[PDB]
Amino acid sequence: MLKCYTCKEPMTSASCRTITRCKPEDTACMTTLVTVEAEYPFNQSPVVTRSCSSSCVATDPDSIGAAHLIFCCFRDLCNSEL
Repeated sequence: MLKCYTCKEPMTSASCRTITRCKPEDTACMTTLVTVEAEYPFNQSPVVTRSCSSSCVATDPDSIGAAHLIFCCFRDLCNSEL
């Protein structure tokens, strides 16, 4: 199945690289790259949240959930970055 480096939940400033198995219907990975930071908890390094997706597309509609950069792919662990 589709495997993407998705962590548990958006809490740790970094170290968000865990091999997670996506759903059978999904065939693409999604990543939210955001350097900006509001208030703690936080760190010197940037923060991102990778999650499974069934349609890799780059578009910033509302971006209310800090969805600035959207990096998606169609390969397991296409990116081994934080």
